[PDB]
Amino acid sequence: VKQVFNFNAGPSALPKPALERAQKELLNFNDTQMSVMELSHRSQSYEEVHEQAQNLLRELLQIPNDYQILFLQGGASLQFTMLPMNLLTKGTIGNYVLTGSWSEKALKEAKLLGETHIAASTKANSYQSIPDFSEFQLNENDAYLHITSNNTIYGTQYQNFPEINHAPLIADMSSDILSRPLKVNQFGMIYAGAQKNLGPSGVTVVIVKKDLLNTKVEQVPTMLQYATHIKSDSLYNTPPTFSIYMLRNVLDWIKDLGGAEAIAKQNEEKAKIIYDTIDESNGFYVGHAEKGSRSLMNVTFNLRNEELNQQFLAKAKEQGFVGLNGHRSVGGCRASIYNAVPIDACIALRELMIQFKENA
Amino acid sequence: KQVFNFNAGPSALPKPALERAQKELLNFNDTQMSVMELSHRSQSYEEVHEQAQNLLRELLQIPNDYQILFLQGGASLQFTMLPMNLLTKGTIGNYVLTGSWSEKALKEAKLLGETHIAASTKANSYQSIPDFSEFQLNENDAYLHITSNNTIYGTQYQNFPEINHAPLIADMSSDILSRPLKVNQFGMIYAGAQKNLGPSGVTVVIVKKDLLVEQVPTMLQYATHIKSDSLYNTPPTFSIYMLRNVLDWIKDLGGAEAIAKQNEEKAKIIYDTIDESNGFYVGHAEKGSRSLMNVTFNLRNEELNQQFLAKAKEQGFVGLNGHRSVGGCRASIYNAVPIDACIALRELMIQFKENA
Ligand SMILES: *Cc1c(COP(=O)(O)O)cnc(C)c1O
Ligand SMILES: *Cc1c(COP(=O)(O)O)cnc(C)c1O
Ligand SMILES: [Cl-]
Ligand SMILES: [Cl-]
Ligand SMILES: [Cl-]
Ligand SMILES: [Cl-]
Ligand SMILES: [Mg+2]
Ligand SMILES: [Mg+2]
Ligand SMILES: [Mg+2]
Ligand SMILES: [Mg+2]
Repeated sequence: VKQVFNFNAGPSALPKPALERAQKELLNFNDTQMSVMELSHRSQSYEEVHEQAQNLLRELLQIPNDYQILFLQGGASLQFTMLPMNLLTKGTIGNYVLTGSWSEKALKEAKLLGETHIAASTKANSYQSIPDFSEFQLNENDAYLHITSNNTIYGTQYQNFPEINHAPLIADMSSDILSRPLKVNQFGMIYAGAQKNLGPSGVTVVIVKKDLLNTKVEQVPTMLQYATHIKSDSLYNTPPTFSIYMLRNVLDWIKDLGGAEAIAKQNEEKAKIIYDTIDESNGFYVGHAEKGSRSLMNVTFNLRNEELNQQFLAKAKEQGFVGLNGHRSVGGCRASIYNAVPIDACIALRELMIQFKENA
Repeated sequence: KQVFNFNAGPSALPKPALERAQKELLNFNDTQMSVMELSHRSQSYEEVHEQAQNLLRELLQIPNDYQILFLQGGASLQFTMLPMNLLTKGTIGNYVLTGSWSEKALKEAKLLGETHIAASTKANSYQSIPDFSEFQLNENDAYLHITSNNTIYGTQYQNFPEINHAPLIADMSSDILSRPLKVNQFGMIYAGAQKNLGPSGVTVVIVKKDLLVEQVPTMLQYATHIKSDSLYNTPPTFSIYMLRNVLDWIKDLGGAEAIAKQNEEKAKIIYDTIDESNGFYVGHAEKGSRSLMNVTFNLRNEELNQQFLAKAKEQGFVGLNGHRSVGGCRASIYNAVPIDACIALRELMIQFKENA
């Protein structure tokens, strides 16, 4: 039929082969004559999937053997409270770097549970940049330092990660995990809802330094202890089996295209197509982020006034573009260009942008 | 290539629901995207989300003063979320123990507050549901918690107690929407979807609105989810889509009364087989408490038990091993398990007994 270009911000485009693979075996997985959704998570067919998803992640991000990979329910949002529940102990401080709205939501949950601090923030200038690491106010009693690697709503992204030795570095990488190579040992824990760059909603990937958190925390509900899930290999209670399966399929696809290094090359190219369009528009389109902080995953911009914003977004939607409206809290536009968004979608968006500009 | 899916959780689903999912997996509702590729704030997703709630409301006849929530974390997270929200200081989380899942729920409440056992059949290894006249209730109960179907032990509430001093709360994971319900008896009902309603990944919570909060994490307040219509954060969109599909199948076959007829025939096939076996097969549950959802039984000794389960597996039956905590055999016959599978089981049971 007509064209559809999927710029949804979360859940988002999946790579076609992962969906085609799921479709073909939806009723009969691994010759069992059952859907993967109808299997016991204690079945060997399921355990294979569960283990493969872990091994693919391990290989793709080169995760060290002293880290474990958890598959949890509850979204990144549940991790906002689970993290301080496990690590924010009395006399310690949950230290946060604020670089957007998702950083503020993380902070707020820690405030419910303990002492917090703000190491650095670009909130005053509306989160157009990542603060300089030299500006980080660190405390000797910090339980951890928490960052948001990619600020989904504001379109900014860490180019690199701070060296932190006094506390574990924790990162919400929901919207850029496995979009590029990562030195995992810079961190004590990384978490990501899968629905932005790794597959479906319903599972949250948590990569954790085992010794930071494989120990029981007194007074914490069993389901809310990392230790519980580490010990049981994310099989303490029933896992989201279809979500983990789809995650596996998506990871297989990333591996098939050459891994993190190859997908970074693709992601830089798609992003360049859109930012060059903005940058050659003589101010018709204005990116929110400062150039040194531009996200490769979420491209945020405005036209010169809200009327043009609305006409542009209405024209997009009529031409088959999905998800370009900015987050409700900030307005404007947001082109989400996660791993699986195809480059011709990006070219199509550029075409749209240029004709709208020329005809305005 | 004959397979009979008696898995206990996750479990068989209706073929029409899975076929419908397969057909539109790449192109949902002519959007040219998977349901999995939609924003949860899209109208496209929002209609599915609402349709799943609407179907549950219709099928269980849920009154207007109840809200239907779709949460992550399984029934296991509800074990702690419930007392987190309702077990206020100077109140008591009161539990009726009818199996190991009851025990797991009570354990989480003990972390957070005062608990109590209203009644328990544990001493007799959970062969029955206690008499309601036996319950020990307290003026300051925050709630009375029960497990409607005791998945590991194969017993089930025939009816529910009339409780007015505190909200009645029920873990219905393994029998929700297997029969009509009087939802007004309860302040809250919860269930992982993965037994009777859908795939794993979503938990259905039916809650009396005005029943349910300083200092509880945002994600763990029922009020968060009630206020946001279970769209506070990203829901498990595909699981809710599949739940809708399963609910459409139940509606299409005639609703809660119709599925109860099927379920009672399924259970009748197995229990009759056991009762007519002259002691070769022995059911764990007392007759009066027999579950329609999980049929638990053993052969006369461990070696015959093992021989039977081996023969079963060879013949294409899946999931019949009993829970590791109790051994024996367990035939889970949730909504989507077809009558033909239970007939096959019967015939295998009869042949095995003849050939022993
Ligand atoms: C989407 C998003 C979240 C929210 O994830 P949920 O799974 O909806 O809780 C949190 N952090 C970031 C950076 C996000 O982009
Ligand atoms: C399966 C089951 C549970 C566990 O559900 P999860 O989704 O695995 O947490 C809890 N209670 C009962 C009665 C069950 O049958
Ligand atoms: Cl943000
Ligand atoms: Cl977002
Ligand atoms: Cl039980
Ligand atoms: Cl069980
Ligand atoms: Mg491959
Ligand atoms: Mg193309
Ligand atoms: Mg219909
Ligand atoms: Mg008879």
